[PDB]
Amino acid sequence: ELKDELIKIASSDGNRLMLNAGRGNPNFLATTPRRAFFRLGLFAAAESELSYSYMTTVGVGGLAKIDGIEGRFERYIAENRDQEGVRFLGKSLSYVRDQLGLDPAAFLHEMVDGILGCNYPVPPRMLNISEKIVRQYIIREMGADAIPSESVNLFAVEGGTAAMAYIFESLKLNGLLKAGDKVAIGMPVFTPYIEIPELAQYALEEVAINADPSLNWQYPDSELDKLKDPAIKIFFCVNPSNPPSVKMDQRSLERVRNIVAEHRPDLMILTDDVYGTFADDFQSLFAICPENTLLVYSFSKYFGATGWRLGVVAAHQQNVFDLALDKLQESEKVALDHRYRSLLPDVRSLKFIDRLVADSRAVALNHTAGLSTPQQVQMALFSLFALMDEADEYKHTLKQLIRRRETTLYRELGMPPLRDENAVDYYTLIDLQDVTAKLYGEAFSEWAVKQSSTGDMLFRIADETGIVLLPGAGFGSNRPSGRASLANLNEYEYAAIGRALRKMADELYAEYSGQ
Amino acid sequence: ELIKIASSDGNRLMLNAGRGNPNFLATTPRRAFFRLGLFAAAESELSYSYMTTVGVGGLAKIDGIEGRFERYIAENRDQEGVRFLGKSLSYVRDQLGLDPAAFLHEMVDGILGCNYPVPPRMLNISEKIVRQYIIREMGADAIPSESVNLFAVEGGTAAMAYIFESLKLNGLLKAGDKVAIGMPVFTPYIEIPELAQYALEEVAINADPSLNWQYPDSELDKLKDPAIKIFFCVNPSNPPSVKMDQRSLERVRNIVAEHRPDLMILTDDVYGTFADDFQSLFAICPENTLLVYSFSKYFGATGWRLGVVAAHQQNVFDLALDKLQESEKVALDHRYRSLLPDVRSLKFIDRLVADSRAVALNHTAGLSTPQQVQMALFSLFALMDEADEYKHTLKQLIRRRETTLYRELGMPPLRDENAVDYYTLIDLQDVTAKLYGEAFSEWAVKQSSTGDMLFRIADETGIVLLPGAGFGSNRPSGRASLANLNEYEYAAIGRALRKMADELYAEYSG
Amino acid sequence: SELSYSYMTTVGVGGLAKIDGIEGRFERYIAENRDQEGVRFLGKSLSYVRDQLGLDPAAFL
Amino acid sequence: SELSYSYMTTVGVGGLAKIDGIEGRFERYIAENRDQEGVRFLGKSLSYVRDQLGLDPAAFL
Amino acid sequence: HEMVDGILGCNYPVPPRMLNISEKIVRQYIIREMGADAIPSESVNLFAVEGGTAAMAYIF
Amino acid sequence: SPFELKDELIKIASSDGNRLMLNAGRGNPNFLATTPRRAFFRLGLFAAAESELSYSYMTTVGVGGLAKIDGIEGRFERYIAENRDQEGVRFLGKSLSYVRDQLGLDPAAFLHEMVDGILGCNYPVPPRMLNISEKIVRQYIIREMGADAIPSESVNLFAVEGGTAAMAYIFESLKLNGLLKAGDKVAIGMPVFTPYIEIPELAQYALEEVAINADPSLNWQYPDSELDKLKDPAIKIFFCVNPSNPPSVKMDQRSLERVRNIVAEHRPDLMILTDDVYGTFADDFQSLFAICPENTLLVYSFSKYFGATGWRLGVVAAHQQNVFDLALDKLQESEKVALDHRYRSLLPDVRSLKFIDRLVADSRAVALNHTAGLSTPQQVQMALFSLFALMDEADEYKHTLKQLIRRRETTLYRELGMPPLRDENAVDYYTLIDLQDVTAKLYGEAFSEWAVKQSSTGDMLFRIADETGIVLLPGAGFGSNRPSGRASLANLNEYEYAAIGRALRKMADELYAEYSGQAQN
Ligand SMILES: *Cc1c(COP(=O)(O)O)cnc(C)c1O
Ligand SMILES: *Cc1c(COP(=O)(O)O)cnc(C)c1O
Ligand SMILES: *Cc1c(COP(=O)(O)O)cnc(C)c1O
Ligand SMILES: *Cc1c(COP(=O)(O)O)cnc(C)c1O
Repeated sequence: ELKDELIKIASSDGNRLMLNAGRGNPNFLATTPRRAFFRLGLFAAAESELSYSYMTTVGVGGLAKIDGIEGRFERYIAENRDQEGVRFLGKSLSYVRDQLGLDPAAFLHEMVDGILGCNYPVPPRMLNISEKIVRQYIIREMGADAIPSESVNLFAVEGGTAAMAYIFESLKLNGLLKAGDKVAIGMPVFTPYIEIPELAQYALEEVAINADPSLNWQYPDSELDKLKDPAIKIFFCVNPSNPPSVKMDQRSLERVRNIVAEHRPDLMILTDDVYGTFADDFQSLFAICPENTLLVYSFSKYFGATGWRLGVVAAHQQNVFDLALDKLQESEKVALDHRYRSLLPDVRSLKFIDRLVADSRAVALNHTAGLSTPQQVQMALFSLFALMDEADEYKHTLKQLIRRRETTLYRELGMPPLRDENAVDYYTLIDLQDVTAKLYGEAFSEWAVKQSSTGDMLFRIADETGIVLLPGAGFGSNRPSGRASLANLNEYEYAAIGRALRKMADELYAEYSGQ
Repeated sequence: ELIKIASSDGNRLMLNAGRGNPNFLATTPRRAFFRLGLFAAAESELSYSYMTTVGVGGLAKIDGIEGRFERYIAENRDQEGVRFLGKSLSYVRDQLGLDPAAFLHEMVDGILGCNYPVPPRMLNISEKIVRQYIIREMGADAIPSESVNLFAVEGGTAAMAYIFESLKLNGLLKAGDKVAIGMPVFTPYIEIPELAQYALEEVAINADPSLNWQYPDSELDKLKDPAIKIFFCVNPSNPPSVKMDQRSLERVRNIVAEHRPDLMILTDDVYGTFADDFQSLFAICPENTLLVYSFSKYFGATGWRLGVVAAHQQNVFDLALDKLQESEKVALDHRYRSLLPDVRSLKFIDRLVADSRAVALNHTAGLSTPQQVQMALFSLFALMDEADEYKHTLKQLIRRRETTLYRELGMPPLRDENAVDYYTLIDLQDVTAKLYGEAFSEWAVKQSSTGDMLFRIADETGIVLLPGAGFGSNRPSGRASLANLNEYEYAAIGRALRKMADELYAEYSG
Repeated sequence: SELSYSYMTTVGVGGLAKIDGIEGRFERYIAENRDQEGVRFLGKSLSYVRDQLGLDPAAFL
Repeated sequence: SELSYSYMTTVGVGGLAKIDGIEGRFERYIAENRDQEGVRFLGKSLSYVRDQLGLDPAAFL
Repeated sequence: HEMVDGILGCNYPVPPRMLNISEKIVRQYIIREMGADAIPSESVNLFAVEGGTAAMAYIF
Repeated sequence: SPFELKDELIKIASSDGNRLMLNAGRGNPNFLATTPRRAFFRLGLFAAAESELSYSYMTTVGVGGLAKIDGIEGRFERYIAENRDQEGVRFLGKSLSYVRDQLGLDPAAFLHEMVDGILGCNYPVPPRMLNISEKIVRQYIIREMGADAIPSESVNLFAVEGGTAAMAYIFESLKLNGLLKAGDKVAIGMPVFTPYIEIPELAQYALEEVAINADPSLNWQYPDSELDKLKDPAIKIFFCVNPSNPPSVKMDQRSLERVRNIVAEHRPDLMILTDDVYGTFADDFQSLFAICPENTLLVYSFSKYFGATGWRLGVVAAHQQNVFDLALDKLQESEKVALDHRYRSLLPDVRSLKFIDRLVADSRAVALNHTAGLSTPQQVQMALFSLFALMDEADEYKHTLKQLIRRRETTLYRELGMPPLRDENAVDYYTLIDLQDVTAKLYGEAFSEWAVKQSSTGDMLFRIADETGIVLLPGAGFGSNRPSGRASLANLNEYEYAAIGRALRKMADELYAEYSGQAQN
């Protein structure tokens, strides 16, 4: 509720994004894979222009010809060696042809025809080579070191935002989730993911799997164990988490692996892993229980591409969603036979991830559904950018940047809180007791806590810096605390938040020092 | 049989979705996009404060943007795209009178795709630009630009998908309801409404071939039935490919203003610009019409997935909304509770957006900012081409293609002011009549069959035409698109069709 | 002038020079052309008018 | 400095640089020389001074 | 190749009546400007000659 | 069969690289150092201009004279200034400074050797190795062998055409100088590739090989007991490839110190002949040449590390004071007189002719010694590869290559339980794919053991050669009883490694399937 008055004191689209959707829009962006996208376009347009047969000054192209594409492409690569984006395009060619072993002419054609976006995505679910390019990036950054590439299929959608909207709808229409079914949600999570299941169109009952502060926001075993209840149809999780911003740990990952393995082989897991790369040796639920999990991976935060709206829905070639589909009643299966009659002859063989594509645009419009070709191409380039960066220079650069900002934030707050291996810190929690105790001791700590309120703290900082933090969610109001993103502000702004919260601390301390 | 005889991507798009994919595309606004981006990138690289070789950037600053943008333009006068961007700044700053720095930062930030679209229905300066183009091309020459709002979506495909779902959701279309579809129309549109998701009853408004595929008054009049809650139209039409004439437009404006002021119109005018002096049902009855305009066919931008849902500030979808039972009002109030305090004030165009992403994610919904920027730029291109040079170039390409197509079939059918002809109807009777007489005309039709013809043509050239539909199968006929093949391909289609005609005439002769 | 023409044409039509940002553009022009005596003169006269006469440079330009 | 000298001399004399329009002229200089190391450095230092330290960009330049 | 070999003038014209692709390119132009929108491009054969002057000489 | 499976294997899969692995037991790198090569070609252009500067008549023909050393630094620096924007050129310029400022050598002299050298217009002088290239290449060598205690003036090199020509040269030389005679006992670190096994066992030499078998359960390190087998005075020469091929590991500190005592307190007359081509691929390599500089003849190749197999660049290193010369000091007057008449045309006190210089003389039938040595352009390309590794202080090139190898290792073991645990003595230019270890990782030790009996190296390599086109090196070295194959992580691309892995996982799921059926019975 303090949210309404916070926005008033401080107004900026960013601050709103944080309070309305609960995300920090990044102030950083992968430039190289973008420059290449643009250079690939200039070359693409030339390829277009080569095919227009008439004399006009108006500016019309024909479709790029696949014949002799390598030769022209290479000629392009050579004449522009001093342009950042062209060198990348070139290496990228090598990687796809040489390391992945796909057809180079076909790769070039998919990329050129794609960024011209003069053709409907085909197949609808995701372009042929891009899927294979993007899936190798996914597996890797998800920690799926054992899953064979061919066993993983992707559906390219418009951000993780379109993902959740498409999944929940498909789960309802396909009777894999009905009103009354219990949904286990790893909490805390941001509001949008609490609201969706509660909507009247879904009417699902949620079961909190609560993260524990004492465990650095890991889900204790007793908590995970709740999934044993066979009534829980699915486990909705955001990992690494937002707001806590920590990745689930080993214990937690085996815990679930076992529950699924020995008690709930039928359970559906739905995990959102956008912050994965910001973690250290991330391993996704998808990697631990691939056959039971639907992955939603967005390129949004890692590449500073929120505006691009790029994400994928990944599913194992063999999974429980299709299983649950066969376990449906003849009567339900007969009605779905009508629903997808047009997609193909044997609807009982239509895999769930293909139903996601069909359902996203009413089905009758399948052949023209799918994420835009130019969008997919930019996705394919982000993927390549990561894969070819063997030393992880880009990843390290961002992680040291989050750290520099953290260093600046707590400079006057008693340095950052101790960081362990499960830490991500895309959002960092500024707790008043912990800051005061690190500055003036645990006595003053317990007394300062009682003297203020989250709103108090937030309002004051919002008033002295214009920056509005996110109230501390996760451990019973007992604790004054806010959350900041270490990805959306610049250093002097993190200096100001911390300078302000010191002054408040020096004041809280002056009071305590005179009785 | 004839199902694989011909296999390809174009052949499948036509057979599987009644669409001809254009083999032309507007390149200046595209070259401008990529050029815009290069510049955008430099802007990003200016805000990165650390020594690196990794390839990182911050966000472009708006402060000093025009100045730096002018240097970029001055520096590259010699690149087609740069010239256009520069001209487009003047059009926006000078003719639309918008803020120049704001326009530029929206475009730079917009194409770097580094922020969520805000607002979600459509970036601000882009909507004012695109609606300016919409109004012009839809011939809505009397509507005040400000009464028109657009929702930026992923082609006509997301729109139809969005609208129907939002109409069910808000009870503006309930089961048992009647939907007047303008026929013939391609398959996907007969399907959506017959999906059990909605369960409505279709009411065909049949175009008349004797009328040159125009909707006869008796048929338009069917619309008077108050059981018809919505008129579903693709205009210009597909497969007929003609534009409703004035008599028609007018006939309907009437049925609305004098019998059905409650009627809902859903019109898809993606082919508008290929018609001669197009006027859309949204221009005739702005308060009763949801327009759906796709950029796909005209700029040859199918892969880009760019379109808009336009709605008049004051319209019947919102009026209808204020007429539901409190029962339904209270349930909607709960649905969109997270969106705003007074849910009863939420305009229907805005519910589309929210319903497009399960409501709870409305804050992050909307079309990608890079797409929207490409859209603004396609719009700017048309808008700045006062002489319609582009339009003419395409219109003559279509005709050129038609001439080559019919060279050996009696020459293309008589043109009409309502002809668009993005799809052309190759009728067997009319072609043998022009070639050998009314007498052979009649014998030949009875002699052959639509499947038979499509085969001879397919088996011989590999292209498979759409079966001529819309007038009692007694007429063997097929439709080809004059937009997706090069001349020698149409030459082959006709060569094979005349080969057939000859053999049937050899017979008659005997 | 051509900077203010808003339409697409090959005929050769310009619009009215805008004062806004004129210094920056003129200054860019002077730099890009330091080897043409005419430009070396335009730049110094901008200094005279603004620096010695105390007048307004954007107006002068 | 040369932009601040008002008279025609061939002796090489300049005047005090002006703080007006300075970010813009500096930005043309940078873009105009991205291939000269020291220069890319200068560009980034402005961002560092303007973006991370939050100090006045034109006063800095 | 027909145009590169041809502008070099290094081979005798083959076939003698007229080069292959030029004949096809030229007849397309001849049917357009002579207004023969009913005649199929492949029903027309051309004999490349040195101006109308050469044309009449040969024909008579 | 070992010598029969090889021939049939060569059939199922033909590819130049596959044959190389089978016919030479070598893995030809698909990576190569470009900066030193561009540096080279561009020095070539500078040098051609330096040559044209000296031709005195008019022509269009394209003739040039010898390059003049006078004023060469000025011109070189002009050339360099005028080309800062080309990669190799930047490189060239710094190397001049490395040679000048860090090695303290004469710059005009350095440049002239490089210019004159790459033009190949003079006979190598001295034949053994060009003066400055020798002092450069040895700095590289000393560093990369971990010979961190051996003053440089003490090491000499003989530029030869790869470690392939170094061996042919060294065995014949040992023979002709009587340091190695028929039936002499030559000890060989094992396992080792077939070539180094056939040579000493040739009728020309007829020596007796004494296996110094490596121990699988020891990660292929040689156990004290096997090493100690060198105290036998009947053993005249310890022949060894380190880091090993195919075990692909470097002898640890223990094994190195072992041999150290064996030479100080028991065998000071022992002759060590070590091939250390894969040294740079190991973590902190130290060569036996580092450990016993005067008992060793180091044969170092530039092929694998720089991706120069086709350049054929190699050096033979020997300490000034070494046991090959002592041994020639100890020959009977009788034999020394026979030598005096072989190397007479070379020098007056043929008894002073050092062994390493006999290496040169011998290679070209003595009479031709003044026109012997590696080609000047090759020695120059050799000096440029050396400068390159020496100037790269952070070892980026080396890290890049190690990381490439590890990447290929991960792609390969992806469906096999991950690569086996690495050591500190691990090089892995070649990696061992052991069916017992894989099956054990995937399905446990119980299965592991049943598998090893159910299969064969023959079985394994054929499934893989069939399914992927890749033919592996039969796993050699243990109580055979272990189906296993070797691959090089240096001669294929990722998707091929994945192909190999995929094939093997299939094979183990298949065995496990049979094993599962049987157990549940
Ligand atoms: C920021 C964020 C995303 C991004 O979603 P996109 O719609 O792909 O931009 C997804 N989930 C969570 C938990 C986030 O914090
Ligand atoms: C070609 C076409 C469109 C465009 O489809 P998008 O989803 O916008 O690509 C729309 N409607 C009809 C009737 C068409 O034939
Ligand atoms: C000018 C003219 C020509 C041209 O003759 P060429 O021989 O082809 O130059 C032909 N016919 C007529 C009647 C003319 O007036
Ligand atoms: C590859 C290899 C060589 C290199 O031989 P060169 O003739 O120098 O190319 C030498 N020894 C072994 C152990 C090898 O594996």
